[PDB]
Amino acid sequence: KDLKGLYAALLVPFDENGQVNEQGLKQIAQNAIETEELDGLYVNGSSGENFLLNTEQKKQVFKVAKEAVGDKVKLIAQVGSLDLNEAIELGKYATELGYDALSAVTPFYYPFTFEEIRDYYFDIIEATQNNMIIYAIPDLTGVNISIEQFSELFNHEKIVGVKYTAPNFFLLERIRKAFPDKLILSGCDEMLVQATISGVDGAIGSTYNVNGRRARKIFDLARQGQIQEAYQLQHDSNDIIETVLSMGIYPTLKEILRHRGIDAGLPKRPFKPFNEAHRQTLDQLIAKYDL
Amino acid sequence: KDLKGLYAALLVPFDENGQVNEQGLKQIAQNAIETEELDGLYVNGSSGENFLLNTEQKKQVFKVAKEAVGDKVKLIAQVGSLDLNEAIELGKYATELGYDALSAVTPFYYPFTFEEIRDYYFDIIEATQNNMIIYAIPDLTGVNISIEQFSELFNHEKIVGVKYTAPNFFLLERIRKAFPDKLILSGCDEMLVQATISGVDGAIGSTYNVNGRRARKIFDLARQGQIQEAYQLQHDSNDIIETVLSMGIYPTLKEILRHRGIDAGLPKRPFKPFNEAHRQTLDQLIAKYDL
Amino acid sequence: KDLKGLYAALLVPFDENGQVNEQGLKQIAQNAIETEELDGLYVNGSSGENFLLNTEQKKQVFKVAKEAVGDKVKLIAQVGSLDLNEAIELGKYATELGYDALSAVTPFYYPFTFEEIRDYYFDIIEATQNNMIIYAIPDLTGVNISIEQFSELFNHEKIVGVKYTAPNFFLLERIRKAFPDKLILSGCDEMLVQATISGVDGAIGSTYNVNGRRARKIFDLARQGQIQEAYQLQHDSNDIIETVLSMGIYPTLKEILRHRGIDAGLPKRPFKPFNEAHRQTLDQLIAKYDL
Amino acid sequence: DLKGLYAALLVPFDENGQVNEQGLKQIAQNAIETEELDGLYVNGSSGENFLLNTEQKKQVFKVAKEAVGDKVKLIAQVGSLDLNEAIELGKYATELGYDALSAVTPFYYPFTFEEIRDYYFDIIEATQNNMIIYAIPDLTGVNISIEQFSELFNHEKIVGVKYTAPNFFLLERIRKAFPDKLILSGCDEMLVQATISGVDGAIGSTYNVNGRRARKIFDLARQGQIQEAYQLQHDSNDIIETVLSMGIYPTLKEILRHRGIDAGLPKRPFKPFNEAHRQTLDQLIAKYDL
Repeated sequence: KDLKGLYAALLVPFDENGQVNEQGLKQIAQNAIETEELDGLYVNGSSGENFLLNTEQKKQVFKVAKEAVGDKVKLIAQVGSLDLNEAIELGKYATELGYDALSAVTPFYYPFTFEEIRDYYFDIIEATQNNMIIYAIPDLTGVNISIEQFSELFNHEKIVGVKYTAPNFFLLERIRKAFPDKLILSGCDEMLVQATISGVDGAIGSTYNVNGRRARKIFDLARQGQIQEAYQLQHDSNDIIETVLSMGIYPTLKEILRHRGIDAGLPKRPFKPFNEAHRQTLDQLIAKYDL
Repeated sequence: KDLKGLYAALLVPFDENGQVNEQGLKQIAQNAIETEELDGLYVNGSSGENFLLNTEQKKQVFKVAKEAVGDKVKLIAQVGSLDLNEAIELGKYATELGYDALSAVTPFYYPFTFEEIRDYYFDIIEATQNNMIIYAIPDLTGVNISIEQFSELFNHEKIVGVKYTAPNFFLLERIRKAFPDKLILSGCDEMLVQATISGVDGAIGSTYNVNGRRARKIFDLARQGQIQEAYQLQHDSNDIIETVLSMGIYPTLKEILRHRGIDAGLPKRPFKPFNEAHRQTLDQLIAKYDL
Repeated sequence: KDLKGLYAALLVPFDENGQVNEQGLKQIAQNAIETEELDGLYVNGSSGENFLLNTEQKKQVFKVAKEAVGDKVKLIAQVGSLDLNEAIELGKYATELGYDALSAVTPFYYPFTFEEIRDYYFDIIEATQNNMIIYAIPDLTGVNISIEQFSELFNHEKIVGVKYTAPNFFLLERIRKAFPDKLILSGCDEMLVQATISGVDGAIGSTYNVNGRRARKIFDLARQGQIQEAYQLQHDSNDIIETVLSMGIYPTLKEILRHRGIDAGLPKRPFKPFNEAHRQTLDQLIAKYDL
Repeated sequence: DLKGLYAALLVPFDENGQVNEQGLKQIAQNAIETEELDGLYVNGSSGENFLLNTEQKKQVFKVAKEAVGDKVKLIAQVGSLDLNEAIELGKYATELGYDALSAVTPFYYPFTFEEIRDYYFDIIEATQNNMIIYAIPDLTGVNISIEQFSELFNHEKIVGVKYTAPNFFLLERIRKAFPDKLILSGCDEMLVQATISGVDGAIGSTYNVNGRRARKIFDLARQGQIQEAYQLQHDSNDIIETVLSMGIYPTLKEILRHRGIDAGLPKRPFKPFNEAHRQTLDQLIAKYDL
C-alpha cells in the first residue's frame, strides 16, 4: 500500500513485571483506528517503549497489533535495534505478518560512522526485501543525517522515506525539495501544522492515540489553506502536548486512554507510573478538550 | 506606526581599514526600501557587523541610515551591547534621531542570570523611554528564554515584542499563544513560511536585502492561505540562502548588491572578503533567481 | 575481594554472522591477565560491543570470560541494559557465576528522570543482592549525574562505587572528597595520570588490552610521586590512543591483538572491520611501541 | 620568561560602572604583595573587560601597571570583536611596557578558523609584541584543534596559550607537540591536574584571594608531593564551588572587601553580591583564612 496518512505511534500497556498486556494492547490499537480514525499504526516505535523490550515481546506486539486491525489499516513496523541480527529477525517477522513497510531508528549509543549507519539500513533491506523508512530522531540518538547523507540513502529504491522527528525546518524543506518522490512522515506532534505546510505526506505520533481527530483537522485544514483554523487547533493540541509532557508523556497518554475504559496498564520500568499528584490537572485537561 | 512588517537587517559596506563607506551604506538602505519594497530597516543588528564596530561607527550607521530613507519607513535601532552604558548612549542617540523602537540582543559571553538579563532591558528602557524589542538569538548567544521569563519581560509595557531568531516552533507557538498582544518578528529567513503560518507579525532578515520581494509574497500568500505557492517561493528563497551561507553570508549578500551597481565595499575584519573561487557559482545563482 | 586495581574492558571477537568466537574470547581474556598483567576484567562493557548483543550472547561472554581466567582475578559484570528484566536476569546469572560485583550503565535513549534512574539501580541490587558500580559515561548517554544525585545513590550500602568515564576533573575531585569510602575507577585511558593523582582507586579501559603494562607504570609511578616519568608514559600511551581512536578503536585494538597470534575475529555489525587503509600506520605503531 | 602564577585582575566599579581607581590599585597590590603572585593578567574575563569601553580598558591597563613594581610580570588581554580596538589596545599596553599581549578567540559570529588565525596574525603585525592565545570554549563556543594550534604556533610571536578548557587529552597533546611554548592554565579548580600535565603556570580569578594555596599546589605537585598538593586542591575547590554558587566576581570582591579593600560593585548588568549569601561567605572566609 501507499503509505501516506496519519499514524498512531502505538502505545503498549504493561503489567508490574514489564510483561505486555495483550488485551489492553488490542484495545489501544482499535482505539487508534476506530475512535481516532487514523490511517495506520506505527508499531514498536519509541512510543511503544520498544527499546525496553526483549525480542519475544517485540514479536508479540507486532502480532497483536496486526490481529487487532482490518486489512485496510496501514502498518509500519519499527525494527531498528543496536543488534542487527535482531533487527533482521524482526524485519523478517513483520514482513511475514504482512506489515506494509519496515522502519529503523538510526543506530545510537556508539559513535557509528555514516558508512556504518548506511550499511545497517542496506543489510536490513537485503535480508527482508521489504521497504524501509529511516527513523531520524536526533534529540534522543544524537545522530544527525545531512542532506548529502539522505541523498546516499535515498539512492536505494527500497528506502522509501523517512520518519523525521527533528525540529529543523530548513533541513526538512531541503529534504522535501530534493526528494519529491520519497515519503516524509513528521514525528513532532507539536509542530504538525508547520510540517504540513512544509509538504509532509503524513505524520506519526504518540499523541494521535488520544488526539487523532484534531490532528486530522490540522492536517486537512492546513492543506486546504484554512491555515488560521488549522493553527488554532495546533494551539489546542499544544496545550495537550505541553501538559502530558510535564506529567510524563507515555504513562499520561495511557491514563487518558484508561478514562475511555481501556486496560491501559503500566509503563515498563524503569519508567514510573503516572503520579496521582497530577490526577486533578489531567481530569481538567480531558474535560476541556473532550479526550 | 505599528511596527509590523518586513525589514531588511541592514548590511554595511566597509573600506580596507574597517571604516564605514557612507555613500555605499546609503545605497544599501535605499535598495532595501525602493527596490526590495520593504517596510523598514533594522539597523546595527548582527547582519550589520555591529558587534565589530566602535561606538562612533554605530552612531555613524544610525545617522546615515535614518538620512537615507523617508519618514514613512519604519526604523528599529539595535543598541544591545555588553557595555550597558554604551547601549544607553546608543539608545538615547537613536531615539533622538527618531528611531521608532530600540532592540537589544540578550547579554552574552558571560553566563548572566535571567534577573541580570531582565534588568539590562529594564535599565535601557528607563534611561531612553523608547519602546524595546527583545532580540533573542540562542544559536549565537547560548541564551535561552523560557515562556515564564518572557512573561516577566512582557509585563513591562515598553517591551513591545521580540525578534525571534531560533528554530523552535513549539516555543514560537507557545509565545504567540501566551502573548497575542505583543509583536513577534521572525529572524530565520529560511523558515519565513513556517513562521508566517505560526502568526508572526513580520520578519527581519539579512537576505531581504536581496530577496525582499519574494519574502513579501511568501508572507502575504501564506496569510491568505495560498500555502503551496508560498512554500514554492520558500524553496526558491532557500536555494539562495543555502548558497549564500555556503559562501559566507554577509560578504556574499554584499557581492549580490554590487551586481546592482551598489558600492558594497568589504566586510569588516576579521571577516574575510568574498572568495572569488565562488564567483562563477554566485553569477549562476544571480541569473537563475534574477537577483 | 578488594576491587581496587586496573582492569581490561574486555574486547570480544565475532564471526561474520555476529556470533561470539569463544576461542578468541578466551585468548583475549588470557592476554589481559597473563600478558598485560591486569588485576581484572570488566566484562560486557561498551568495549565488548555489549549493546549489540542478545541476552544469550551476553551470558555466553560472562561464562566464557570467567572460565578463561584464574579465580584470583577480579571480575566485574556490566549488566546494564535498557531492558530492566534483562539487567536483572544477567545480574543473577553473573552473580551465580561468581562475579565480584555488577555494574550498570545509566539508562539512556529515553529522557528518564533521575528518580527513574535511581530506582533502576535499586531494583537491580534488590533482585541480585550483589554489589553495584555505577557506570557513568555522559559522552555516549547524555546523562549527567550531579554531586547531589551521586550522594543519593551512594547512600545505598550496595552501591560501592562508580566507573567514571567523563572528562571533568572538578566533578571527579568533588566526588572523591565527598565519598572517600567508595570505589572510583576511571574510564578515560588518555587521562589516567590525571585521574591517578585525583585519587582514583584504579581504572577500567579498552586500551589496557594492549597497553596494560604501561598503564600500571603510570598508575604506580604517579602514586609514588614520580610524576615526570608517569607523565612521559602518558605521552607514549596517548600516542597509541590518539592513533587507535583515529582508526576505529575496537577493531584496531583487536587487530593489535591479532598480531600476538590471537583469533581476534571481526567486530559485530553494524561496526565495520578494521579499514586496511590504516594497516601500514598500525604496523608501524605496533613496532614503535612494542605492542 | 612568563612562567608563573597570575591573578586575573578584578576591577571595582561605582554605581555608574566607572572604574574605582583607588580600589583597583589596592586589588593589584593585594595580588602581588599579599597573595605573592608573579604577575597580573589585566583586562581578561575576570576584569569584566567585555563590559568596558575602550578608554576604560586603557584606564585599567595604566592603573594596574602603575600599582606594581618592575619585577612584576604583566600580560594584557586586548582581544575584542573590534580588531581595530584590539590593535589600538595592543599598541597602548605595549607602549606601557606590558610583557606580552593576549587575545580571546573571536566569538559571537561563526568565524572560520582562517578568520581567527588572521585576527591573531593582524594584531601581532601591528603591535610587534608577543601574543598568548586565550582559549575559553565554554564561553566562546570556539574549539581549537591540535592541527589549528600547530598553525598558530608556527608564528614565532605566538608564544603560548591561556588554556581555560576541561580537556586533559587535548592539553597533553598540546604539551607534547609544543614543548617550547608557554602553557598557562585557566581552570583554577583543576590546577593540580594541569600542573602534573606540565603547564608553565596559571592564570585565575580566585588567585586574588587564594594565590598562596595555589602556589603550594603548583610547587608540591611539581616536587611529587601529590597527596599534599591534592589536599590543597580540595580546600581550593571548596572555595571555588562556594564562590561559583554565589556569583564568582562579586563574591571574590566581597572577600577582598573583608581585607579592607575598596572593592566597589560589579559593572551592570552584573548584579551586586546578594546578602542572602553573607552568612555562608563569612563562614567560608573564617574556615579558610581568606
